[PDB]
Amino acid sequence: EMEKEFEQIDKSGSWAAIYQDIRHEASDFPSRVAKLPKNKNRNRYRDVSPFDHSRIKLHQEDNDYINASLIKMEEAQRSYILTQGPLPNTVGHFWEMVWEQKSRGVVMLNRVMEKGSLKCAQYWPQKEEKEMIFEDTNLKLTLISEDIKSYYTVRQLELENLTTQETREILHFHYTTWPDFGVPESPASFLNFLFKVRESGSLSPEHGPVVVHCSAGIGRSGTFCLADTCLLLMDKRKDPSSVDIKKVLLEMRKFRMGLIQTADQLRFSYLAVIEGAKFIM
Ligand SMILES: COc1ccc(CN)cc1OC
Repeated sequence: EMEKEFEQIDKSGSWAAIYQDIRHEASDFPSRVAKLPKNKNRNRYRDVSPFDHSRIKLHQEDNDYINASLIKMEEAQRSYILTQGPLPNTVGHFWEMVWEQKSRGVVMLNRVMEKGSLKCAQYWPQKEEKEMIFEDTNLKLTLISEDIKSYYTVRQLELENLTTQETREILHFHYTTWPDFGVPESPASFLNFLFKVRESGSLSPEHGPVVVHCSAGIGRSGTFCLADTCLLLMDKRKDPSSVDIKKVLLEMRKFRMGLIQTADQLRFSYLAVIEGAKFIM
């Protein structure tokens, strides 16, 4: 059981070394569409690109590019869209993707400002009475209700397709307490947040894939969908020990580069999964 492997890596302090093996073993696939010069202003970081094979395509015929990847975990029957925090000029694209993919939830793992810089556009309304219209994509977005708690906020949004007058209810799950530097001391609140998302049905196969992001959509977003997938495989399987967090992470990396940015995030994922199991007993 990984619990023993955890103590071993921890007692030897081999985390940086484990992490480097994963870096070296990780897939590399073309990302030609991301690097086209017409798409330069659709990427927040020049070194974080979706692979062409797993990129989400917008159904607008002009330019179908968005920095988003579909991560399909076949065994766990789970899918996720990892994307970057939208830019001022991609908020309309972001909501179009949510519409086109029939997503039920958006999980946000960053504050709009961290380290005194902007990590993300304000892409949802702040007040009931002040809805947002995206002109470029013919979508209207309305805050319905907002439920602020210590570690996270849940918002009920209405997304209206102005073209067809269809409306959908979107859930916004905003983990608001990820520290500016490093990782939470305890995974307790992250695990509570994860289950809250599960309970909503946002991760369920009767809906399009959940959209998950931080600023880049590889670090904290990686930790979210690594933990969800590992915990799900632990119920699914005859034998728990089978599930190897390093194998699951490398399988996820075939879909999006860089998932889990630091050895700290690797250690924290182990801790979340180990603790997360401990709540099954
Ligand atoms: C019958 O449905 C499922 C069975 C197993 C898993 C996960 N291994 C997910 C499912 O989705 C509902």
